[PDB]
Amino acid sequence: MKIAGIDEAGRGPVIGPMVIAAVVVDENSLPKLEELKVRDSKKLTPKRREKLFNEILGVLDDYVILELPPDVIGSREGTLNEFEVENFAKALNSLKVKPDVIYADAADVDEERFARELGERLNFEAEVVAKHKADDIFPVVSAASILAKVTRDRAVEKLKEEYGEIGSGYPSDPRTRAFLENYYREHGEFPPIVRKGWKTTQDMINKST
Repeated sequence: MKIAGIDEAGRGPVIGPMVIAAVVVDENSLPKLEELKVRDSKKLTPKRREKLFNEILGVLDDYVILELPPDVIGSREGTLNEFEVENFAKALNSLKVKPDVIYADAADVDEERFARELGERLNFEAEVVAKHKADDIFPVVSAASILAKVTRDRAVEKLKEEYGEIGSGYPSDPRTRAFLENYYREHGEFPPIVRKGWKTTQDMINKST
């Protein structure tokens, strides 16, 4: 069988793109992922993760990485379920090697619903197994988490070179609020890197509602 894993990176912050990676591995190659100890890579330095990233590509039958710019982030109703179900399926439907079983990270408190909704949006048939923070449970999902994290960290690093001190990207980060506030001050608008779903969603900065 062909097992696939899919996860995201950059869901919390409201600055920069969000990345969704989907990988596919033959069941007989699954072990190779654990031998690389992918599930325990969050502690690695960026360069060491960079190496792990390249190693992972060697065992996959196929994979897809989708870099979602902020201008398109916010296609849902409050709960970021619609946006992720829509894009997770998009990534999965883009694979050349169709998996039979797909393990997926579920942000929605109702894992079962997420798996079901995702499955009905596929252009192919496969069982879906969704779980909260699945990158710590399913090796295949962790592998995907890594391709996503590396891709996003590179994007962010690029953003810091262009705009400078942007903070962590969280609205609760004073440095990030300064960046946003100062930009709007000398531009009368928010920087293009701020996600659509927030600039209009309780953006309590220029609004101060």
